[PDB]
Amino acid sequence: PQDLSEALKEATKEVHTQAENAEFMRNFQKGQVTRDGFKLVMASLYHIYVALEEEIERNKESPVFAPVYFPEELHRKAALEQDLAFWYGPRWQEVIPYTPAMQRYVKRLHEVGRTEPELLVAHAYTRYLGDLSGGQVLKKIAQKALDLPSSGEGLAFFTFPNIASATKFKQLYRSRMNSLEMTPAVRQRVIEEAKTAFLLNIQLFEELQELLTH
Amino acid sequence: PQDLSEALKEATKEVHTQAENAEFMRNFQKGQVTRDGFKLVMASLYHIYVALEEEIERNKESPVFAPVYFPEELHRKAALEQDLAFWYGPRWQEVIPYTPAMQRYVKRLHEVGRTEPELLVAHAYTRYLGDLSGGQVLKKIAQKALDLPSSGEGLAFFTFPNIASATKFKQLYRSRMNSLEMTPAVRQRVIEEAKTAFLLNIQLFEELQELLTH
Repeated sequence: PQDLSEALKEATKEVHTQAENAEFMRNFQKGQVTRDGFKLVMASLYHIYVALEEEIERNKESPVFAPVYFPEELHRKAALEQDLAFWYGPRWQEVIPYTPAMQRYVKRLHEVGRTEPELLVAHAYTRYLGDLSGGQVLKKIAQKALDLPSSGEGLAFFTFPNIASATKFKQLYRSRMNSLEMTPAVRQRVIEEAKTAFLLNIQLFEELQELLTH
Repeated sequence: PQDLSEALKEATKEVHTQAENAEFMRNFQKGQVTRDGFKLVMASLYHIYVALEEEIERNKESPVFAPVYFPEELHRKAALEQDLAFWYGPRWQEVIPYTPAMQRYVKRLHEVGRTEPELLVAHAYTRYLGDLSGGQVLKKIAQKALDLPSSGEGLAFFTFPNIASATKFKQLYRSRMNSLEMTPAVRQRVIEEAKTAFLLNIQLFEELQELLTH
């Protein structure tokens, strides 16, 4: 379609479904998720967001990203640090896993951020808008499946404190995306990069499922 | 004594006890704190930390604070935003109270940060080491007293995730504090500012208790 945001949503319909159909996520949706499985996804997210937000801060003033720079509304790193301290303990930094599939995702993020900046919006879109949409249904399933103690920690990642209205914010974000100026060629690569983002998540889900079934 | 860290500890021994004996804090230690009372404490902390961390960022390059600048290890603003969203909802920002006692604390922080930043270390020490030290004790008490739902949020403030050992961190911090260079005059004021910090907290507790019982 004309609007970039509309083009992204349409082009990634297929891959988003594969993400949903992935064995690990199927089990997740079916409410079938274990603490060992959930700890792995949280560890993954920490690594992914550290890299993503590291690159966002690097190109925050570039006209290829500035329009969608919302640091206070979206930053998740601090939230994940808090969560991992709960799931893995005070020494979480020394014990959390950093797998090959997590590394492949992180590696692509730094490449885009350092050599293909104009494609960063594709990864920010995929992660931020997805976690802000499907993230809340998974939040509901997670807590009613994890049987957590009432310690008041472990799920800060699923709450965006600086965003009063999700729908309202997502509309604003869509607008800022459509305001980005790019040659039709660049637009094609941003669309493809978004699909690549889903594929990186899907291969991660495949790997985590493999690690948990031994 | 000779070391700044030891001088501050000895000089504030009196006011610390008063703070511990303030009715509101006394009732908190005894597990006697309501959700409304706790929310007022968190609201207070948010304002105080926003102001403190705002001024720290302003003077982080200056030699009067640089030595004790540990952003990743100690920043609390984000954790408090996460908790307030849980305690007050998506629009916490526009509904949390801002009382005169909270304001007097905030005002003094900006005054110090803008006109005599060489004293900011007194406020950083008081707040950070105070919350880090007793944080674990008060955390368990809060859990038992508030009977939170199992949604994994609401007490992130009580966990400093980027600090594996509170003991080891405080040793390094005290070390950095003693490396601080200052004239004998300024040093006397730093010690005095530490007392003022405690009195600002004591005054805050007296107000919260008054709001809760009239």
